[PDB]
Amino acid sequence: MSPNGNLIRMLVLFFLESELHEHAAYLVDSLWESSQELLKDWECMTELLLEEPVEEAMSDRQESALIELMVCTIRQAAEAHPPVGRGTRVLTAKERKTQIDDRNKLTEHFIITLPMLLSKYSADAEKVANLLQIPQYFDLEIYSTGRMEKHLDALLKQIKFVVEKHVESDVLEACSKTYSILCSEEYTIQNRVDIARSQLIDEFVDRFNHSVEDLLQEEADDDDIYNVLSTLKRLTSFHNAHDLTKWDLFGNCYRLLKTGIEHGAMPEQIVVQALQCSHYSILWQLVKITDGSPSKEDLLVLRKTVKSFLAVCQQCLSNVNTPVKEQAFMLLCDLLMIFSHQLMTGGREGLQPLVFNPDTGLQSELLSFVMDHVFIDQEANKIEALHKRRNLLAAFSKLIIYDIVDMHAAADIFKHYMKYYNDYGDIIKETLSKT
Ligand SMILES: Cc1c(C(=O)NCC2CCC2)cnn1C
Repeated sequence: MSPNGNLIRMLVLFFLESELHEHAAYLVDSLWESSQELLKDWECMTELLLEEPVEEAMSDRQESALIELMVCTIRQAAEAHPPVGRGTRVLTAKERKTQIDDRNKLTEHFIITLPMLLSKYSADAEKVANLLQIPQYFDLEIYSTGRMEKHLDALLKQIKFVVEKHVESDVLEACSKTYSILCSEEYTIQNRVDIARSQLIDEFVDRFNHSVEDLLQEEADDDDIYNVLSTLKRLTSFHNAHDLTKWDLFGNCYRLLKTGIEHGAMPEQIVVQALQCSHYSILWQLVKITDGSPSKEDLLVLRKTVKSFLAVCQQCLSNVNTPVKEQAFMLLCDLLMIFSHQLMTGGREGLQPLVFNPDTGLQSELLSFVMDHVFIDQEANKIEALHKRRNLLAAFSKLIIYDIVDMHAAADIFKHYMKYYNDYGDIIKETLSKT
């Protein structure tokens, strides 16, 4: 009770203090067979996290590590298998019984305590993002079963406060996914969550629209910039998993971008976010048009939107800020692949009016960016910046394979940059073998 308290407090200390386990997930997994009883004492953990001390308090770093370990135990209990990259998966009657009982315990416990955890740690971006990994493991039918409506209201309150207080992409994405899970995965609670979600979106679209209007009518203030960026960030996060097309966000993103090209003075993050949001609008417009039975004018309206946006992304390759170029480049390489002839697979030849062939100018600009921003002369930031350039090339590779860009001009560039491997590689290879 307080015994298990010491053992957990020390488990959190051994984790942080030794570099004998890099990953909380792997520490939890390794101890799982020997210490399941302890590692599922969630009452003990939430008590450590929520109580005020008598003596000796927990540090921010140990609080963070307990939350990260707690969430790892919640996963392992619910999935009843080792974590990704310790796998090898057929449960006994008693493992299956233990899994169901564990899912019941952690659901009842965290429906009650997760709102309290979010309240207390509301301002800490890393902690909140970790805590919001918990609902995915809930047996959500229990929100009805337990007359537990009061606690669903409480989580929704706390997600609203979190979304309202934060702009970090991890927090916002955690919030987006938590609404997604609450809605479409039990009818009983669907209607209540939909109401809270659309009210949250409503308040954010209003503040966004008023801020767009402020920024563009305006001399332009650092307040004007913050208001546009901050609200657009929230809406961009949600627009991936939530269909926000009912709110015409593409229209205002389009003005922000047109303004940024014309007068060349739109802050980089507003352009990047505006590009992402516009993209998510278009992808959702496309899904409604596939699944529907769309008319001629339906198709020709989505086309005008998509051609106007392809134009914007092209112009944005010329933006001074490389984060804009990369965003514009990534979207060009997605959209040119989606609105390719592929779109007329699975008996969907109705969509022909939506098909796009990039002109010469665009193909050449998509070649330039590869030469200038994938293949560059010159810690942790650099393994990350390299995986990105890999993804940019890989995205662009797909266009080459299906002849959407000039596949010869592309390989000419791959020649140029591989030369030293094709000129000296064998000699370098065998040299390095004998050392
Ligand atoms: C097999 C190989 C070579 C090679 O055969 N080099 C000779 C050619 C350069 C002009 C003639 C270089 N890189 N790798 C991988």
